[PDB]
Amino acid sequence: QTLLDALNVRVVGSGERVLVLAHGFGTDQSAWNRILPFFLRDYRVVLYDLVCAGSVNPDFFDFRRYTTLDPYVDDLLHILDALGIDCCAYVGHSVSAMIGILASIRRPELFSKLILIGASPRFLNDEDYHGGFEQGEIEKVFSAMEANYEAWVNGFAPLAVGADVPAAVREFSRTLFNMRPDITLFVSRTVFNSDMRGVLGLVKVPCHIFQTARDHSVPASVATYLKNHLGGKNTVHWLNIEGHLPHLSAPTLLAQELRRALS
Repeated sequence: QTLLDALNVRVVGSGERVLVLAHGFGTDQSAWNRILPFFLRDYRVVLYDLVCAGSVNPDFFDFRRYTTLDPYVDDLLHILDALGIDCCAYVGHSVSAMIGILASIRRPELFSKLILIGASPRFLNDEDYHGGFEQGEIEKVFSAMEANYEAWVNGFAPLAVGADVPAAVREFSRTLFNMRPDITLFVSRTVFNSDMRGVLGLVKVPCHIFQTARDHSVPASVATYLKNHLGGKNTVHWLNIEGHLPHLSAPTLLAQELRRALS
């Protein structure tokens, strides 16, 4: 009820099959705007904002509660329960990929399919796993963020978008500026220090792992790790797209692959 209001839940489209579009770190549901028109005819599309989105009243970000991904999972399932959805396809970018994995383990019949975009179960490297980041690198991100948020956004947004699409950089920057730096840091700590590797095999639904070329936050080999460790039938879709935010930077190609995956 006020949960649906709090997270700006929005349902659009003329179809009966339910498609949930779940945004990732640094954006809000508007990240789906250039993809959305392709799905209005065949689906009932559910969109919402994570509690950390800059579009959500930060009064709702309870730092005592949102200490791991589990309470994000709680929010997602309560939205779906409150809308009366017991079967859907789910698209999750970034952290929302991991949220969907967790939700699927809690509710194995709820999702016919997970489509994961720019997903990683773990960013930090160790002697048998390459995540893409050393602890030192990550500490420099956190300190930069806290020392000068605007300078951090300005240098981070272009690396994330990756491809030379300045208008996407501006769009990603604005959703990063709408977030309170406070929350951005705390959520970045939650995400960087998560480790989903041990639970991947508990997923039984088919997963489509959408992986771009040159994703600053997800090495190629992490998409193969997901393919190899997720418990169900997995397919990696190697996007002919550079960067971490293909729904912003190449929405036509992304919509096309999504359509195929959902088929």
